[PDB]
Amino acid sequence: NTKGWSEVLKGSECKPRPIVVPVSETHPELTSQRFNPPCVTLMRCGGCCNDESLECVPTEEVNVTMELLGASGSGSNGMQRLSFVEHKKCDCRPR
Amino acid sequence: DSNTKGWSEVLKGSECKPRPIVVPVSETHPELTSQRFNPPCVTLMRCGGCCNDESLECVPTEEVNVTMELLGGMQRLSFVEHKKCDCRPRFT
Ligand SMILES: *[C@@H]1O[C@H](CO)[C@@H](O)[C@H](O)[C@H]1NC(C)=O
Ligand SMILES: [Cl-]
Repeated sequence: NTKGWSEVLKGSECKPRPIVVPVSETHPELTSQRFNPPCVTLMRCGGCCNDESLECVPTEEVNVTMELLGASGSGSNGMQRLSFVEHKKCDCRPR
Repeated sequence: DSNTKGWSEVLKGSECKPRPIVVPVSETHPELTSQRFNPPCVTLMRCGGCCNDESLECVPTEEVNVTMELLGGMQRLSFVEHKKCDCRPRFT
């Protein structure tokens, strides 16, 4: 059935939301290597602000460590614990 | 550290599966862009994640309509959501 307006609004608000991001882009300094999985889900600020002059931006972040399959010291396949920025709070702030 | 995601959780979060994504209303219904909506966007379930093999793409294998109320008075707009996904050979 139909989603009511309150539910629709709550689903479009500026808040942290999961987003799939390429791991290489989160760690550009780890060059000449591949990551498995090559993508991760990170909590990032997302949604719509009620005004064209506002953007949905983080007001609180956190670092989280994820174990991925990447490269070892020899460039072989090996596990890597890497750190990622997640957003914990967000706000509609002027540009 | 209490905030450490392990191998399995990492793999699970990478899956080709339906994921919530924010979509602007004006780029879904291009027949009503002469109007602003409150809210100006919606969350739709859409397929994403990444496949084991670069020659495959994460595509929807099941699709359903969802209706939502939005302020113009109040209007019902219909959207397509993805309920199932699969990695399929890339289309040429
Ligand atoms: C994450 O840790 C780094 C230390 O390198 C720090 O600079 C950053 O502010 C931390 N994030 C928060 C807000 O916890
Ligand atoms: Cl793709």
